[PDB]
Formats: sequence, C-alpha cells, structure tokens
Amino acid sequence: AEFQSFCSSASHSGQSVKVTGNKVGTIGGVGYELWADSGNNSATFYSDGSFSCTFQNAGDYLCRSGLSFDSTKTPSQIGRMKADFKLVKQNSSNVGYSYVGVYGWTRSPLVAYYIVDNWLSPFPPGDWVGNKKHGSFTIDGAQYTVYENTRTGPSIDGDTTFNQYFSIRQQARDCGTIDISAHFDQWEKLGMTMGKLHEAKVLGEAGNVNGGASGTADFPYAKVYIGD
Ligand SMILES: O[C@@H]1[C@@H](O)[C@H](O[C@@H]2CO[C@@H](O[C@@H]3CO[C@@H](O)[C@H](O)[C@H]3O)[C@H](O)[C@H]2O)OC[C@H]1O
Ligand SMILES: O[C@@H]1[C@@H](O)[C@H](O[C@@H]2CO[C@@H](O)[C@H](O)[C@H]2O)OC[C@H]1O
Repeated sequence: AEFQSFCSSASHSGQSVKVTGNKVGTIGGVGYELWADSGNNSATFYSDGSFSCTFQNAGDYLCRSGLSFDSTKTPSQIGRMKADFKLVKQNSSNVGYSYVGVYGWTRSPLVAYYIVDNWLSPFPPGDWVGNKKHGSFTIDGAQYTVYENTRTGPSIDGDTTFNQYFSIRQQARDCGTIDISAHFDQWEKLGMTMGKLHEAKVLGEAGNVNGGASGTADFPYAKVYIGD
C-alpha cells in the first residue's frame, strides 16, 4: 500500500477547545499551543490530536499539537518518536513563508527544529531558510534538504538568539508518518546536536515578513508518540 491507513479514514473526534489568543494547554492528553505575533487568529484542538487553524492579518502564526516535555531529557533518553499527520489545505493569501510537519525546541542548547513535509505558501521554502545548507540527504525513505540557521527572535526563553535545524522535504507530502528521531540521527552526523527536549508537535506555521498573512488549514489527523 502506497499510503498509511489513517490517510483514508482521518476525521476530527473527541472533545475540543478553541483558543483565540496566545495559549499553551492540554486537551485530553495532548499538548497544544497557539502562538502569533499579531493578527486575529484562532485554533481548535481536539482530544484525538487533530486540530484546525485560522489566521488573519498575521506576521507569524503557529498552531501546533503533540508532545510537551519538561526540558530534562535528550531525545535519546526519551525514546524514539514519530508523528502521524494528515494536512488538508484550504484557502489562504499573502502567505510569504510556511512550514507544515513536526516542530519543537531543545534547551542546552536552545534550538528550534523543523521537519517540513509541506507548506501553505504557494511555493516551498527556499535556501533562505538557513545560512548553512548541508545539502541533500535520504532520511526516513525520502529526500530532504538539511539546513542550519542562526535566528534572532522570539523563543521559548524570551526574545534571544538560537540555532535552528531544518529538514525540508523535496517533494510535498500531505499524509504520512514522520520518523522524527531519524531526522535527529541525521542532524547529529552533521554536527547538529539535540539538547534537552521541550516538545515535539505537528505544526502549521504561516507568515509574512511585511504584510499580514491570512487563511485557514485543517489537520484531520495528528498524533505524536514515543515508540515504533
Ligand atoms: O522559523 C521561522 C523562520 O523561518 C521565519 O523566517 C523568515 C522566513 O521568511 C524569510 O523571507 C523570505 C525570503 O524569500 C521570499 O520569497 C519569501 O516570501 C520570504 O518569506 C525571512 O527572511 C525569514 O526571517 O520567521 C518565523 C520563524 O518562526
Ligand atoms: O510568553 C512567552 C511566549 O510568547 C513564548 O512563545 C514562544 C515564542 O517563540 C515562538 O517561536 C514559539 O513557538 C513560542 O512557543 O514562549 C515563552 C513565553 O514566556
């Protein structure tokens, strides 16, 4: 079978919570966060892990659901991790950049990381995503471009500077399983070490460096887990 079974059956189930300001919480046993720097935005999170996103006139908007840790353990200490996801794109406009896939942070060192399988922007992210282009790698059965960046901006520690790690899929995928730890393994070979893990979540991010992005996105499947 070319695809995962959840690609055929995914739909929103369970109890839900709609948030319309910056907010971290849990719904059932899944961690969620809405974060934006501006705009009239929302997100609806379901106890089955799935979620949906709206953004209006935003500079940078993130909606994410999955695992929240306490920044005490490296990924290797936590265990091997994966995320199952299904994205359904909807209408959007003035989306200058966007990432869809898995996202999180470490501390010690402070790093934001992305495994990007799709994007709400008209075109995929380009070489501007990072100052260091490590090149093309076969990771988790597919071709990804790996980048490292240094960014000054908001963070889980407040406004500061931090490295970012990216794997950008060369061919968009709208449904499947990301082997998160396989990306971590590749990054380590390239000098991109993971600190103590803060989170690992399915993410939709959309933004624009000058204007204000608007649109919606649906994630009828999103499940992040420790195991196989
Ligand atoms: O981690 C996120 C960053 O990746 C994001 O960085 C901005 C991404 O957009 C960059 O500008 C692009 C230049 O190329 C044009 O064709 C695109 O339309 C532009 O978006 C900008 O330089 C980066 O800073 O910032 C938000 C972070 O969460
Ligand atoms: O109140 C602060 C939040 O605004 C901050 O949120 C993080 C900011 O950087 C973004 O890239 C992250 O996604 C977001 O979680 O977290 C720290 C908190 O004190």
